[PDB]
Amino acid sequence: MLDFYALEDLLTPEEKEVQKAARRFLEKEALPHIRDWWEEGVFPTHLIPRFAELGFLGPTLPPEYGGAGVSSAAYGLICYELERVDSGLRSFVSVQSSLVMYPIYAYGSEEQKREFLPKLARGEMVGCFGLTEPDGGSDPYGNMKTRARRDTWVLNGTKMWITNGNLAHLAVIWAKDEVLGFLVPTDTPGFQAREVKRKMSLRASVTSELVLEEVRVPESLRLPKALGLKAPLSCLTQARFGIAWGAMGALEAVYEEAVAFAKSRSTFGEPLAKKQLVQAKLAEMLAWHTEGLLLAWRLARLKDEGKLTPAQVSLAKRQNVWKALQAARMARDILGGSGITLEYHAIRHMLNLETVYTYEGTHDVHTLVLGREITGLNAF
Amino acid sequence: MLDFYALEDLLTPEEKEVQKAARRFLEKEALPHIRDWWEEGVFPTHLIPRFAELGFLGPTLPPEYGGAGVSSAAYGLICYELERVDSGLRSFVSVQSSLVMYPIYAYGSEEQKREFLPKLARGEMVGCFGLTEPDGGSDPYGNMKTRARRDTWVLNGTKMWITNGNLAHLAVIWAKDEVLGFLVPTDTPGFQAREVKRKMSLRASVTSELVLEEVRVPESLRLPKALGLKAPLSCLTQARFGIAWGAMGALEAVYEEAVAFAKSRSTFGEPLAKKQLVQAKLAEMLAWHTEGLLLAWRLARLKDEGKLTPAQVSLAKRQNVWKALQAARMARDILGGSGITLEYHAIRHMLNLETVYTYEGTHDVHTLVLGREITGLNAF
Amino acid sequence: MLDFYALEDLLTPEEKEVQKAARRFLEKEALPHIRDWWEEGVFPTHLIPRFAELGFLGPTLPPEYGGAGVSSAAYGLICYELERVDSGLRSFVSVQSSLVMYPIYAYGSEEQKREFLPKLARGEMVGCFGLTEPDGGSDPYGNMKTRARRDTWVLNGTKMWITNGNLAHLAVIWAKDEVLGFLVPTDTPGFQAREVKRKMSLRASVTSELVLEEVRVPESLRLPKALGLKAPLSCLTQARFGIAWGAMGALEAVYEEAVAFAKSRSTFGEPLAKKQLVQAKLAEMLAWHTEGLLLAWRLARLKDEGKLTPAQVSLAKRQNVWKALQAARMARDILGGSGITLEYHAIRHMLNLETVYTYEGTHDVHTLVLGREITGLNAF
Amino acid sequence: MLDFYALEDLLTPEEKEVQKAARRFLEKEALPHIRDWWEEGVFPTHLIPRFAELGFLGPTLPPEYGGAGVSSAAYGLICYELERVDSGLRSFVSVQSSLVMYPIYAYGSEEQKREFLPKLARGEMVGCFGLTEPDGGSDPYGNMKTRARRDTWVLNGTKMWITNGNLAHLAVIWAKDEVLGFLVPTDTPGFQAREVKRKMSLRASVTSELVLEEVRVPESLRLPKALGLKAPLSCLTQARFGIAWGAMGALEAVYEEAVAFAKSRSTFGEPLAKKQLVQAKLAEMLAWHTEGLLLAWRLARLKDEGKLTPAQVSLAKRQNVWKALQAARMARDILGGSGITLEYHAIRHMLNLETVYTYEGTHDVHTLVLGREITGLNAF
Ligand SMILES: Cc1cc2nc3c(=O)[nH]c(=O)nc-3n(C[C@H](O)[C@H](O)[C@H](O)COP(=O)(O)OP(=O)(O)OC[C@H]3O[C@@H](n4cnc5c(N)ncnc54)[C@H](O)[C@@H]3O)c2cc1C
Ligand SMILES: Cc1cc2nc3c(=O)[nH]c(=O)nc-3n(C[C@H](O)[C@H](O)[C@H](O)COP(=O)(O)OP(=O)(O)OC[C@H]3O[C@@H](n4cnc5c(N)ncnc54)[C@H](O)[C@@H]3O)c2cc1C
Ligand SMILES: Cc1cc2nc3c(=O)[nH]c(=O)nc-3n(C[C@H](O)[C@H](O)[C@H](O)COP(=O)(O)OP(=O)(O)OC[C@H]3O[C@@H](n4cnc5c(N)ncnc54)[C@H](O)[C@@H]3O)c2cc1C
Ligand SMILES: Cc1cc2nc3c(=O)[nH]c(=O)nc-3n(C[C@H](O)[C@H](O)[C@H](O)COP(=O)(O)OP(=O)(O)OC[C@H]3O[C@@H](n4cnc5c(N)ncnc54)[C@H](O)[C@@H]3O)c2cc1C
Repeated sequence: MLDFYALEDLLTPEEKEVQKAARRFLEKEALPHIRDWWEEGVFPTHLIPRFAELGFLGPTLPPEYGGAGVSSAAYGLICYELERVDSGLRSFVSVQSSLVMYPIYAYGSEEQKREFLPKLARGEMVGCFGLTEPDGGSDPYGNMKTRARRDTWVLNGTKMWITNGNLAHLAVIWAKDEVLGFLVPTDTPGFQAREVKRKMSLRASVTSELVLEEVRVPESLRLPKALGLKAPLSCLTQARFGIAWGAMGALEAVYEEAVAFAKSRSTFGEPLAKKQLVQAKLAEMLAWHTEGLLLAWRLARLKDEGKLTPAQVSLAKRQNVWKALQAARMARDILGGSGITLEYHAIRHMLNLETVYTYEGTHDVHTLVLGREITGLNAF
Repeated sequence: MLDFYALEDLLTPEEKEVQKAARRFLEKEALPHIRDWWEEGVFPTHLIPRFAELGFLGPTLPPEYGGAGVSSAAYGLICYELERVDSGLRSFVSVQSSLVMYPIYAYGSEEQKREFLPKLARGEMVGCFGLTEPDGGSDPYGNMKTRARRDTWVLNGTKMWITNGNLAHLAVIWAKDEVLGFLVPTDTPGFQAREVKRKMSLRASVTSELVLEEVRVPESLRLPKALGLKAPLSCLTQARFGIAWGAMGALEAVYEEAVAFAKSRSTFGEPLAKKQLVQAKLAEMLAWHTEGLLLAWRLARLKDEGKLTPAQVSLAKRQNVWKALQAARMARDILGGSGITLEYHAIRHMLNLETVYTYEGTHDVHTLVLGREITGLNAF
Repeated sequence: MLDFYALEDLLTPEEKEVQKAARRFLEKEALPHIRDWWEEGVFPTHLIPRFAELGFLGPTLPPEYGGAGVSSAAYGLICYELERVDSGLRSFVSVQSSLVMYPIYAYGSEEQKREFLPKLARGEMVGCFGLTEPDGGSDPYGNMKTRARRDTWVLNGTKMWITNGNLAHLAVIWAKDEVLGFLVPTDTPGFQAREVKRKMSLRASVTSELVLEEVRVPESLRLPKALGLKAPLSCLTQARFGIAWGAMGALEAVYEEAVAFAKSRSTFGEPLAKKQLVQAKLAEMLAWHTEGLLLAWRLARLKDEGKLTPAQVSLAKRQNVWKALQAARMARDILGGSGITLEYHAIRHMLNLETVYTYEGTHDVHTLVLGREITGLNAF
Repeated sequence: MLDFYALEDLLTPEEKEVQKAARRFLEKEALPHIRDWWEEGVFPTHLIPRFAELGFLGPTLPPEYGGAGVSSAAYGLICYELERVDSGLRSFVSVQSSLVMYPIYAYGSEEQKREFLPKLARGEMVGCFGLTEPDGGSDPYGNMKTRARRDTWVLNGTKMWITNGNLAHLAVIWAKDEVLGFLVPTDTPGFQAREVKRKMSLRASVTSELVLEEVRVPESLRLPKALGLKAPLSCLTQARFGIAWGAMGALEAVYEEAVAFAKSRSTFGEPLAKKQLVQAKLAEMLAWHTEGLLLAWRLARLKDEGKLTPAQVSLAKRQNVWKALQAARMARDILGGSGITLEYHAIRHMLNLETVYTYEGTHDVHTLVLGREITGLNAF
């Protein structure tokens, strides 16, 4: 992996093998098809069982529930390699691991845990997280118009932009009565999932609109410990962690491609790579990558030692994704005409990162998170 | 049109009505479809006769040759309205007008002028401009390996990323023997035009690769006055002029849509338009637009009074396109998830502007143009 | 003057002569000493009678009043040349002309007007404008704790950072009872003016604090028409107009000194001026200079025709000062070690611009002004 | 320690203590006077023996030579606290430790090491590093016009901007015959050092001009192992290490002061600290500080394990100093009028950092360092 300040020297042998392993895998199995799957706008479902065979699904979870029980650094490292190929592939794992497996493990009943975690871990049953609604996801609580009225519940509302919306059997829905979380099977009557069309970003992924019309759900399917905005938020903190890592991976990809191109093309007689203005762009790309890996690494250790805070996560997601988005654009610029075609990746990552830059908290909401943490004043 | 500094007060009545009519035509005949066409990646050929009828083709040229004989400001103004819909539509007019109609008029023989200009002006025969080659369009003299050997000339070479490549009957090809310019019919044996596929930018336009294999061209088809790099460059200067204008139009498009969206959406209880962080973005968008129109307007007057220099044009193209590209990205950011779909224009303009940001001299070449201007030293 | 888009072509002969004369005067009489004056932190009072002679004091006001009765462009042009030497010299003229002369003229009694305007205009009785208070000048209405209770009015309050505080005989104090405008002689008992020391910025200018303790002022000394926040505010709009002009005077000053240094000094064998990264800083200081003059010029014409709006003024002050400050910083960067010494102006302007970047509305308040104007929503 | 990511957790008890101690003593002996010393532009020589007593002089050097033999992290930590007060105080320690102590230790004879290192360590004899010359410090090999002829050697040439130049007994002079290094006593006939006046940056520090006119130096005073450009460069790498740390310190200082001010001042009825635009600036400052500590930390560990490269150091110096300069400006902006006076530190740090941003390799030379390292091509 790209590593200027040798942070690998700080990884365990276990962490570095999952990295080596994730790369050989994705390099054999996904990378040769990424262009075509993005172009056609389709998510490669024959890869879910493979991710699963490699332990990409809920990696840090306990083997008891079918988890790989590896470190957070390792989870971050698989996200890194996944995103290095395409953010859509990384999105699937994030959702399944931190937005589905995670809440069940953290807030589910022992019944829910034994029942779902193993099938989710083995890519045998796919899930999706429904928090964002049409009035706007930056206000998670304020725009949550999905209701839940109670030994069975009846759900009514809508969710927008839900990843795995049409692939999932299980949908973690968040509604109000007070915020609660339900494990809603997608085939229970009154539940409809419709895919979003005309997507110019994160095409290698399924995004749906969820419509719950008088959907019936037993109390045995409501997350017992799931209480308040804090429950789904903790789920975003988890997801955001992997993303701060993946962002660095897509950055390696556009960077690597940019210097190769810069080095093979020439201009007023030197090589593109010899010009000061192109060198400055690459220098910036390298500097950002190095800064990003350290944030991600540091956050991985704090996470396992139980001292990681959401604001800390907000910082790394905000910074890393912003850098990756900027780097993707700079790379497309460097590629010139050749960069407007899916022949190079730079623009695929550039578009994909526009989404990553938006979901799991926009650049601005994270700014506010940090802002409030710094001043103690709420400016949202 | 968007006009914060009331520059319309500075336009003649004639110029102001080419603006009103252009928007009426495009608005009922092109904007309703631009989505679909960009989406399926097709250029609406049936609109070429409509542009011809409106006098969009080579607007400043003398009525003698079938031109509308209107002002540069008027040309800039039609480019403005064209780009505001889609850069691809503006590209066609730029090519036909400044990269084709212009070369023939400034460097053609009286025979070539009487023969082609009227057909081109009436959108009866479409042309293209072949300057850029596979090794790098930023050094157009240095990477020009297309050769021409002499009462007939045999041309051999390749051109990459040529607009109207597959629509053109006439191809203005630049080769060396010393730079010369030929009016090469596209059906003369040995001439092949293949379209570029997998385009994520400027999809509502045809881009081709030209391959000239032992193409014979009579001396009667070589541009007599066309001598040196200066000939094709003067064409770019003309083209760059209209682009500085169109850039401002696509800016009005994304800006207008952004404030509308900002005003209609809400979170933490006030409109998105009331937040300090989105008002700053809209404010930047407005500032840039005002700055851009003034540059464009100033250049239009200098142009008609014969005092416009290439360096001045480079400044306007560089500044305006950069600003429009930055504004398109800011708008997509403002639209959130809704901006990643072609349901909003923001991202279509965002992608298109990536191309405009590249062709007709990249951001960096213009910087060097200005740099050389300022210091007298060549740093390319 | 520096004029890459030949805007001097848009100037009348009179407006062009006031500019030539202004530069000749300042070059011979102020530039040679600005370094020592800014150093010892003193404002050259002997220059006040000279400004008067040249007609710098209240230039647009009617000759009946001792005014030069020239255009707004001309006022903008003298500001330009003044700032090109030092912001402190321009500040004196803005205060005297737009913050003192103006309100008396716009809202004064006929007695106040015939009395005060000619003396102020021959540089015979120098004024100041006391609006800002210790709690925050961005909320001029909110933070206005100075009281006025009534045929005489007793005033109590404090004013911070008042230019000409210790030079003024007349002090335009703004207070509440609804905002009223006064015109307090500085010698009327209970009125104290203390200079601010340890100033790093705008050292060639006197800044004071005004303490009004039970100050008695006849109603004959109150601005009859000065009603509401709108009155002291319109005075800021006038001043901000010449500031937008002056900013592009100091930018000509830093840009010019830097291209000269860049062409004169040199590294790995070429000159500084020839490296891509120095060329780029200069291109940017040229691009902004051009954008700024057009904004300033356009505003000057709208002003004389009664079409100028405050939001319009907010835009050019905001853009031009930010550009001139970034340009000053970029220039100090270009000068290297040599730029940290007053031997080069770059840093003196860099420090001064910091103040103009703050007074007469900070960068952010102007952003909010534009924001409210665009959305119709107040976000201050 | 401002420490958002709890990096103090990565520090040994010893390192932690050198930090606590450093802050306690500079807090009592330096902070209360810094404002004044900077003002009158004087370096507090009386603090030199104090620094020595705390072990600030050549902290990582072996106790055998009078060194504290502590870690690089610890050296970085003292630099941090020193700069947090003022860059000029940190500069003295950098010069003495990495630009004077270091070269003697790394390239000196056993006689030079035993003779000088203990007196330097005890602040009993102050040194200065003379590399930069009047034609340009960025090309130190190319602009090194100082010559040394041959056992005495006679030196003649001139050096610019040399910190401690007037405070020193020994001057390390780099000259050509190839690059050689000499330990020139400052009282040897033919050597003169006059100060640089009119400094508006790093005023709490002595900067001199060194003039060597036919200066005689024995071969016993030439650094034996000192060969080539590399020798003096290794010295800068060392110095740049501590600076990447110090930068973080001044950042904490302006940041801390900014939020305090933002919290205590209010506007349209909120505190400044509750505005989205001011929160964003602080958020950025906090993000930069967190990124900067990690870079500094990692570099410290790599350094002690003998794995640190110059390019890695270039990255950290360029990034951290640039961020600290940016943050200082963003703080002055936040302070408003109150920020232009030495009452607030913000502007003193802003001015000091302009120097740090320039010496020990400018922002641009570091960019080129990284550039060359990434592409393998030299663009200087
Ligand atoms: C491809 C894709 C996949 C997604 N998958 C999921 C998923 O699986 N699960 C899920 O729950 N959600 C998902 N989302 C939703 C995503 O999290 C939202 O798009 C995100 O919350 C942005 O919110 P919004 O689109 O409703 O826009 P808004 O929240 O309306 O935001 C629009 C613009 O306003 C700005 N803004 C909003 N509030 C403020 C404020 N208070 N102050 C200043 N600025 C503000 C934002 O920064 C943004 O710039 C997905 C989105 C996309 C595009
Ligand atoms: C949609 C589209 C349509 C087009 N249509 C036409 C057309 O109709 N006719 C035509 O002739 N051409 C056309 N082009 C070509 C276009 O002008 C080129 O893409 C442009 O010149 C960029 O050159 P390049 O792609 O060869 O990349 P390069 O020239 O290799 O540039 C690549 C990267 O290097 C940078 N660079 C290059 N030289 C230097 C230097 N000396 N110093 C510092 N940086 C440097 C550039 O800034 C750019 O960032 C079109 C391109 C596109 C994408
Ligand atoms: C050299 C000098 C000369 C001056 N001369 C005069 C004079 O002659 N007459 C006169 O009346 N005044 C004068 N001033 C005052 C000047 O106009 C004020 O400094 C200015 O209003 C800034 O306000 P403040 O210093 O009170 O800081 P504040 O108003 O407290 O502002 C501090 C920081 O907060 C930000 N802020 C404030 N409100 C908001 C908000 N609602 N939303 C987001 N951000 C906000 C500001 O942008 C600024 O960044 C002078 C100042 C200086 C430095
Ligand atoms: C307060 C202070 C203390 C100092 N103390 C010392 C000391 O103790 N010892 C010592 O040896 N030196 C010292 N210096 C010198 C310092 O290292 C130089 O100022 C620095 O090398 C900048 O070089 P210069 O001033 O000669 O400007 P130049 O090298 O001429 O640089 C000027 C501008 O050109 C740019 N530039 C230069 N070369 C290139 C290139 N090839 N490509 C693109 N851009 C380029 C630079 O980036 C800079 O922006 C000190 C300087 C200051 C201001």
